[PDB]
Amino acid sequence: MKFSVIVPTYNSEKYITELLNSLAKQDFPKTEFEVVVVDDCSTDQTLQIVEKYRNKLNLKVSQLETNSGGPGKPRNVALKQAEGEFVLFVDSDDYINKETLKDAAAFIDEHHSDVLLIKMKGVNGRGVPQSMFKETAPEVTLLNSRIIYTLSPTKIYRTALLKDNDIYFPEELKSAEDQLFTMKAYLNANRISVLSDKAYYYATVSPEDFYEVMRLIAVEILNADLEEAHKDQILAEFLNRHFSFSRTNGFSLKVKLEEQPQWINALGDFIQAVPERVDALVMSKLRPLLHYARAKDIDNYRTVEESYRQGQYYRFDIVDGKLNIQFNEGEPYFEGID
Ligand SMILES: O=c1ccn([C@@H]2O[C@H](COP(=O)(O)OP(=O)(O)O)[C@@H](O)[C@H]2O)c(=O)[nH]1
Ligand SMILES: [Mn+2]
Repeated sequence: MKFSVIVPTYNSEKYITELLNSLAKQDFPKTEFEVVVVDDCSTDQTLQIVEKYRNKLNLKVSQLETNSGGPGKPRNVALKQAEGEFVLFVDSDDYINKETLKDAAAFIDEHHSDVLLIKMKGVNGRGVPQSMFKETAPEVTLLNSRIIYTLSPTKIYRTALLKDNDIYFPEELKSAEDQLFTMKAYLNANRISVLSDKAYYYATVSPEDFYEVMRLIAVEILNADLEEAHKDQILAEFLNRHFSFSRTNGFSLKVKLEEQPQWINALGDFIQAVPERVDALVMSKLRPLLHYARAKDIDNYRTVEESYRQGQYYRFDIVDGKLNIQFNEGEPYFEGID
C-alpha cells in the first residue's frame, strides 16, 4: 500500500462526508491506500457516517476511550496502525483533490521524497500559506525555500521516516504540537519536495505548553545532523517567523498585565535555549525582544513593543536609514535596527 490517509475526528458528523467523498473519488486504485480514522470519543453520529464508506474504501476505524482534547493522540494512534509506505494527514473538516494520491505517487516514484508538501487552497475565507507553493520543486531545504513557514501536518511523510526516528505528535502539549512534529520530519528528511501543479489540500488557556514546544523545536534544530552555521540560520529563520506571526507578536500589548510575567517566564525559557550568537542572524527589530526575553524582564520587553507601536523611543539616532535605540534609561543601546 502506497498511502495511509490519517483522519482524527471529533463530532464531525455535519461535514465528514465531504472528506469521505473526496477520498472515495480518488483517481487511484483502492488496493493501494487505506483510510485510518481515529475518533476522539465523539458524542454524535460521526462513526456511523464513517461506516457508510467501508465498501468504497479500505477503512480502519478506531475510537479513544475519552476525548483527548486535540488531534495529537488520535493521529498518533492512527500512525501506529498505518501500513502505508507514506502517510497523509487530512483533518475531518477538510478535503482533497481527486488526483492527489495519483499525482503524489507519480512524483514520489520520480523523486523519492521523504517529505512532500502539496499545494493548499483555502475555502470559506480560510487561508493557507502560499509563499512556498509558487513552483513545483523536487528538492528544497530549510534554507533555500519557505517550507519553514508551513508546519501543519497536512503533508505527505514517508512512514518509515517518522517511525524510524520516533517522530510523533506530543500528546501532553496541546498547543502547536504539529510544529514540533513537522520540524522533526524536516530535520531528519533526506529529501523534501514541493508539488504545486494544482490545489491538492482544501482547508476549511495558558502558554506554558506553547513555549515548551518552541523550546523543544530550538533543541531539535541545534541537535540535528546539519552544518553548524546552517543550524544557526535555520533557528534564526524560525525565530523570524515566530516573533512576526505567532501569538508571541505583541503579547505585551494584548495579554492582561497580571498574566504577562507567566508569559515572559515561559518565553524566556524558550529563548534561553537559543544561543546568543544567533541573535545577530535574526531581523534586527527582534534583537531587543530576544534580549529582554532571555533576561525575563517584562517591563523592558513591553516598553520595546510599545515603543515600536507608537514610534516613541527613549533615546535614538539614525545612521544610514537604521536606528540606534536605547529603550529606557540605563539600558543597553541596540544598533542598526530597521
Ligand atoms: O478534541 C478534539 C478536537 C479536534 N479533533 C480533530 O482534530 C482536528 C483539528 O481540526 P479542527 O478542524 O477542529 O481545527 P481548525 O480547523 O480550527 O484548525 C480535526 O480533524 C478534529 O476532528 C480531535 O481529534 N480531538
Ligand atoms: Mn479544520
